Order: sequence, then C-alpha cells, then structure tokens
Amino acid sequence: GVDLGTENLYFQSMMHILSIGECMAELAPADLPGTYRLGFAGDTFNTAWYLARLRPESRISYFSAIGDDALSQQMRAAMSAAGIDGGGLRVIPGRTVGLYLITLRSFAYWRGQSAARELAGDADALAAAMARADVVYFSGITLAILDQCGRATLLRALAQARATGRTIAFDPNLRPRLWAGTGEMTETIMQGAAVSDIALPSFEDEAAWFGDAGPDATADRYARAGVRSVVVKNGPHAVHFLQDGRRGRVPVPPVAQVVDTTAAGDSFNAGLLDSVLAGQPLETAIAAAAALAGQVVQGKGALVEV
Amino acid sequence: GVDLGTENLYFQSMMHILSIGECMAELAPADLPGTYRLGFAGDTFNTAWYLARLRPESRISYFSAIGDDALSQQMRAAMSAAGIDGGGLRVIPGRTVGLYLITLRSFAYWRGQSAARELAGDADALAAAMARADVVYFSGITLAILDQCGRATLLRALAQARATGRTIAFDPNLRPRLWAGTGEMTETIMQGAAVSDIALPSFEDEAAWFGDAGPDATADRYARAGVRSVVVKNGPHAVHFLQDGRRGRVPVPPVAQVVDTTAAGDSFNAGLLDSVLAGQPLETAIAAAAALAGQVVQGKGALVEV
Ligand SMILES: Nc1ncnc2c1ncn2[C@@H]1O[C@H](COP(=O)(O)OP(=O)(O)O)[C@@H](O)[C@H]1O
Ligand SMILES: Nc1ncnc2c1ncn2[C@@H]1O[C@H](COP(=O)(O)OP(=O)(O)O)[C@@H](O)[C@H]1O
Ligand SMILES: [Cl-]
Ligand SMILES: [Cl-]
Repeated sequence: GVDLGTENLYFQSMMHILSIGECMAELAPADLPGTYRLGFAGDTFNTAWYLARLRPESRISYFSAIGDDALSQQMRAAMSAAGIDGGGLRVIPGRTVGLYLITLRSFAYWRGQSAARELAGDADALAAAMARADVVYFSGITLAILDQCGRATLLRALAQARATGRTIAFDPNLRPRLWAGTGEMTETIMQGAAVSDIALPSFEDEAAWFGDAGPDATADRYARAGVRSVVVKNGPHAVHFLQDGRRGRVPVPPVAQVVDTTAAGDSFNAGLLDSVLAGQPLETAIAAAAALAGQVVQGKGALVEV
Repeated sequence: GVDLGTENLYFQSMMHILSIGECMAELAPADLPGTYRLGFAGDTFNTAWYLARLRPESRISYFSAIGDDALSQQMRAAMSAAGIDGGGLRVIPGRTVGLYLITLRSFAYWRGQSAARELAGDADALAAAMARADVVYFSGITLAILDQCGRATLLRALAQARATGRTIAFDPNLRPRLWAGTGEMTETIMQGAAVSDIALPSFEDEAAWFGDAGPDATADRYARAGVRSVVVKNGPHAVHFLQDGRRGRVPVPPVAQVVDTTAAGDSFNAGLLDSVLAGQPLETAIAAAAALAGQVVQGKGALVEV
C-alpha cells in the first residue's frame, strides 16, 4: 500500500531514493522485565526509515533479500508501514533474516546465514532497482555481508548506474567483526568508494583502521578514489568536507542530554541526502543533517520520531 | 549455589546424571502483543531440566559451551536457578549462544555459529565431566552441531566412559536441517548408537529417514549396533522395547487436551532415566516416562511444571 506515484519515459512524479543493505530483526527490553519488544532496524534500513519521514511525498525504496517465514513477512509488513517501498525485495526460500538482541545495554547478533547475504545474487534485479533512482545509497555493511562474487556484482551495478546519471552515495560504516580480516575490509571499502559520488565516512573509525591523522586526510583518501563530495562526520565536532578540491567546515551545535548514539550516522546520512535531493547547497545539507542527528541522539533506539 | 554433595574415592552422596548438548536462548510471545519473553531451552537441556525436578536431591549436570556476553551469563544463571550443575560449562571468548524465536506457532532459529558447537574441543574436560557420572545422556543434536573432529572426540570419550561403567543413554532426535545431508545424518546417528547402552528413538522420525517398517525394525537396528535397551516412542501409541533379545510393549494412556507436543520426547527421556536410576524395572520406567510426557503435552512451552 505504499504510493509509488506515476511516470512517463522521461520523469517520475516522485523523487526516488534507493537504499541497499540488510534490515535486521531487533529485540529490545520492554517494560515488563524478562520481555523484549520486536522491531526492525539495520544501518541502511534506518537511513531509509528517516528518509521516508523527511520526505513522505517521495519514493523511498529498499533493496534486500529476506526469507519466506513469518518473521520475514513481519519485516516486509514493517517496511510498508514505515512508508518504505519494498517492492524490490527478493525472497530466499530456505533462509530467514538476521537478528540482534539488546540486553539490559549490550548488543548480541546473529546474521551469518541471513537471506540478505544473497541480495546481489540477481544482477538483473539489482539493475532494475537502480534504473530510475535519483540517488542510490549503500554502506560498508552492504559490502561486508556479500561474498566475493556478490560484491563484484554490486559494484558493477553501481558503476553502471552512476554512468547513466544515478547519484551514488556511500557510508563506509566500518564494522571489522563482519569482515574476514581488516586488510579485506579496507581494500573493499575503497572499491565501494571508487563507485561513489558522495561518501559519508566517520572519522574515528577511519582513523583506527586506515591510520588517518585527521578528517582532512580522510577526505583526501576518498577524493583520491574519485568521490566528488566527501562529508566527514566526527562525533560532536565540526564536520569537515571536501568537494571538487574545495574544503569546508560546518559546525555541530552542542547537544545536552545525549542518551543513545544509535543511528546517529544513519540519521545524519538521511538528513543530508534529503537536503541534497531538495537541491540545497552542501553546507546547508550538512547543517540539516547535523540538526536531525542531534535530535536522534536525544532519543532511545535506532528509530527516533523527530 | 547448586549443591554438589560430597564424595569419597568409592561413592558420591548424590546420584549423578550428566547431559551433554546445546542449550538455546528462546523467545516466546508474551501477553502484550509485539513482546516476547526470554527463556532457555534445547533438547538435552530440557531433559536435564525435567530431571532436576524429578530428583532434586540428586546431581544433574549439564556439559556444553557458551560465550562470555550478557546473554551467555543469563543462560548460566538460568541453569543454576533450575538446580542444574553447570560447573563444567566451557566459555568460548568470541562467540555467543544459539537462539530460537517462536512467532504467533512458527519456530525460527539461529545456531550456526553458537559456542556450543565447540563443546567437544577439549577432550580432557569432556572426560572429567563424565568420570563419575552414573548416566551420561546425549542426543543426535549433540552430534549434529559438532564438526567431524568434535564428533570423534565425543564418541571416544563416551566409549571410554562406557567401558569404566558409565551407563550411556542416547536420543537420536533426528533433525535433518542440522545436518549437511541425510546420508551423513543416518551414518553418524548409528555411530552414536554404537557407544550407547540405552537408545530412545522416536518411530515416525526413524521411519522417514531410515526406512523402518515398524517399531520392532527400529529396535532391531539399534540392538544391532550393540544397544542393550531400546525404547521406541511412537506418539500416542504403545511403546515397544527390546532388551537383550527380549521384546515388550508398554501402553500409553490416552491424553485429552493435547496442547503442545514441545519437549514430549525430552520429558519422556527424563522420566525414563529418573526411574532407571532409581533401580526400577524397564517396563515400570517406561510407564513413568509416558505419564510425565502425558502431562507435558498438556502444557505450553518446553518447560512445563508437573
Ligand atoms: N556527542 C554528540 N553530540 C552531538 N551530536 C552528535 C554527537 N555524536 C554524533 N552526533 C551527530 O551525529 C553525526 C554522526 O556522528 P557519528 O559518531 O559518526 O555517528 P555514529 O555514532 O553512528 O558513528 C555527527 O555528525 C553529529 O552531527
Ligand atoms: N498425542 C499424544 N498423546 C499422548 N501422549 C503423547 C502424545 N504424543 C507424545 N506423547 C508422549 O510423549 C512421548 C514421546 O513422543 P514423541 O512424539 O516421540 O515426542 P516428540 O513429539 O518430542 O518427538 C510418547 O511416548 C508419549 O508417551
Ligand atoms: Cl508514458
Ligand atoms: Cl575421601
């Protein structure tokens, strides 16, 4: 029941963003002790979720793979209820979705066999999902969960879409545990950068694994891979950017009552991409992104109503 | 805080049963929709759980492997609270436990990377756990989750303990999804039978995968592997047994209001082993086992208070 709007050969009635990655089932403590509430999250899904609330008149699509069990159907229903277009979701007969459990907060997860790890199994389906997207967004988690072949399939699809005028956006989102080794991680992340117009790295993660001395070194590294607009998040600190050789800095207004940094980066990315799609200048988009993330860290959970 | 009693060189103050396998975190629907209650289950653990309630003066030990996270510590606390001796539990630094989710009932599970899959990594620790056990109990699930090397380690430990006067009990508990193929499953199950004094197969499962024509064919197959007492469960039907060439049948009194067959076999096994350890004749032990399982299928969940 998500409105997809109309189209002719040349234009679609809705601006269209596609987000590609893994959505996770999540269980978080409910009020009665020993009980947990079931919901859905996951980095790229979270960004799609914030996007659907920022621009509910637009088309926000999610591309992934899920199972055919009850939990997978619950997940599909959740996306629709969030105003997210899940029409491109692939179903993998023998598998189920990934899950994480928050304990009371500690995170445990199970995703090694998730259906989403096959999301790049069908090159045609990937290409069709991107074809008329204004922006295609993916993360280093999207890359991490795929095998060698799937990664190549995804990067080729991204590169071809980029060449037809899709704007490609990438959050490195470094999570070493999801990679076989950090050598593989850093190498593959930079392959992702090589197909992206916009990159949204977070500095402290980059500094740990790449050895970046500062946010400007981070930007330079991405710009070296051909990224046109690099926006470097850095916690409570100013956001440095680099766009076509031009550097800039955008302040991040102090937030008191920081509660939970969950989805800080995911919501930043949504606020940023929302504003870029509206045709606002990068400095303005970064300011908007920081404002949204500022509210998000003041709320509990990955999906905060703002 | 579980009482282990005392011992001298020759006897221990408590009868001692060891159960070896995987305990699972489980989430089942709570009263408020969208919420689930966290508990712990898993076939061999369930049997240990019923055993601790049948003979709370005895020592009921559980041997497995868990992680070092909060969920693993919750599981360890649960065993202790159930009066189960978890002193032999091994901790695997980088892993967590397996989980299953009941949806509202459909079962989804995540166990491919669970710490319990390493429970046979330390041959010394296995041997020490069995050393003064009166009965050692394991299942085909215990075998399924181990790799080739772990399986060999477990079977050697079981065979050596059997030779020193441990009574070895085995429930084939056939779950094809946990095996690479059904050829591997049937072969390995019969290796388990080859080290067992008592086998507790369920007929309909055996008929599907082995091709057994009837419960007597099932018993014969196990007796051929050297099993001394084969007790064949068969749903609501009479229990056939075979002990040292002697056949027998024990009736299963009709149960009305069957609600949930979860742990029917696990509780049967507990009622049976409890009665064997008390020195009761096999026919009497089977009658007791059927009575307990009869109550268990009249209650919700794997762990029913009887
Ligand atoms: N301590 C903080 N105070 C205020 N804003 C923050 C804070 N941490 C993060 N943010 C906002 O969220 C954005 C993303 O920060 P980052 O730490 O990279 O996200 P994550 O924690 O998801 O990795 C920042 O640009 C900032 O706007
Ligand atoms: N429909 C039933 N009515 C009465 N007792 C039952 C029924 N199903 C199982 N039981 C009891 O539980 C025991 C185990 O049966 P089984 O079906 O092998 O367990 P499971 O369902 O766990 O495989 C039986 O011997 C019987 O005593
Ligand atoms: Cl048209
Ligand atoms: Cl002594």
